[PDB]
Amino acid sequence: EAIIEDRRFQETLDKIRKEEGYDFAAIAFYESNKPSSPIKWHYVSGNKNNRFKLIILRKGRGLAGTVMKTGKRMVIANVGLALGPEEKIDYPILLSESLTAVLAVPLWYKNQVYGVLLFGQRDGRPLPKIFDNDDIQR
Repeated sequence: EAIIEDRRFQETLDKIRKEEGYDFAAIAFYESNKPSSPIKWHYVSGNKNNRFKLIILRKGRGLAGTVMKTGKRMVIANVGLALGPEEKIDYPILLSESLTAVLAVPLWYKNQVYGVLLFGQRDGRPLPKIFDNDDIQR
């Protein structure tokens, strides 16, 4: 039914993670149509575990929360320099996936942010070149 859409999001997420040269990628969306729904990471690629399913974010909160609020990308080129390890609790995917750099971008459909696409590095691997101009190939 909608299994055809999961396939296509998942395949596209994997391909794009590898082609872009990232250790981790994820997509967050609102959990439900209930107009005070939280946001969860629904698809992942290169995950170490499934503790990301524990993350529940309200509008404005995490990486996904903030990008969905602002409509703007968020880049942390080095998590260690940018955030005290105690403050990393505000961005819980950092902790569950051991990310040392991240890029989170909005996914747009008809001028509305419908989700957040997150790319992550581990082990101090640096972010490859962020092509400013991109597309939402969906």
